[PDB]
Amino acid sequence: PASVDKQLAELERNANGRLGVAMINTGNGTKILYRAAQRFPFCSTFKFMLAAAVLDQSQSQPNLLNKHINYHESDLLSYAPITRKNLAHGMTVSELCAATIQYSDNTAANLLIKELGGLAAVNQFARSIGDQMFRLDRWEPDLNTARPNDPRDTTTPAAMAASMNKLVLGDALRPAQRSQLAVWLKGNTTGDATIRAGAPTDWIVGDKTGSGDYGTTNDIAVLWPTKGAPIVLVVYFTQREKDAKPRRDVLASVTKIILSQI
Ligand SMILES: *C(=O)[C@@H]([C@@H]1N=C(C(=O)O)[C@@H](S[C@@H]2CN[C@H](C(=O)Nc3cccc(C(=O)O)c3)C2)[C@@H]1C)[C@@H](C)O
Repeated sequence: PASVDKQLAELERNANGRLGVAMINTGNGTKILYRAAQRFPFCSTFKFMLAAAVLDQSQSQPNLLNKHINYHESDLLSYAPITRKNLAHGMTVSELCAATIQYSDNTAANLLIKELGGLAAVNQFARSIGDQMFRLDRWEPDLNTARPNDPRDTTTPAAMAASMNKLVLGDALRPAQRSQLAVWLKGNTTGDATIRAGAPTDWIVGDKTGSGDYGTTNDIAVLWPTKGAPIVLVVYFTQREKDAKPRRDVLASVTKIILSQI
């Protein structure tokens, strides 16, 4: 809608950035799409796809979520608050999934990628749910360089929204697993300043944040409104200079703007 577009372009233009938006309203099937077929560096938002891949594996492997991983010091990375907390005792795969979603723990992500059988297992999972755009090229934290015109570690807003729709709200997973994935998202701790900040206080938000160089500022969410069906919102944003500061307020403004239309 022209009203959305103008608001989005001014926001985007005013912040000297490139913004990508896909919103799917699962109530009526209406979508709002802005640069939605263009690639953007996903940064930590990939962890959503990773947790889903693990849930997919657990469908054939019923001990998987409860498998205890005794990781070591050398697995610990600069950003690993939960895996650090639990070093002495280790963590289950389930706990690793919750920590990578809700605290964006990088050790937890790398441990789960290894559990799945490597980077290509995550991509093949994305292919298996019909996501042709998602590409994971590097482990954490290298995947967050977000360099101009570098297609490594990118997806499109449309593809990520479609995948979040199918996994959380659709039939890509079995019921126990899709329910678990929604519970993890709803317990996210990193998302207050982004899509959550832009949605009514009486709504429930389940989201995965990501950020990185070039002031990249990303958030992907399912929104549970006070009336009607759930809504999927993906927002990717990146800026001119390598050391740009993230613009979390831009994401909240996008959300405000989009939710006005529905
Ligand atoms: C993925 O986006 C990111 C994971 N997940 C995050 C998140 O969702 O909150 C981040 S970034 C967040 C905003 N700025 C800081 C940050 O950049 N911390 C940071 C980054 C790199 C290394 C280290 C470290 O060496 O300790 C810390 C928190 C969280 C790091 C990517 C970039 O890993």
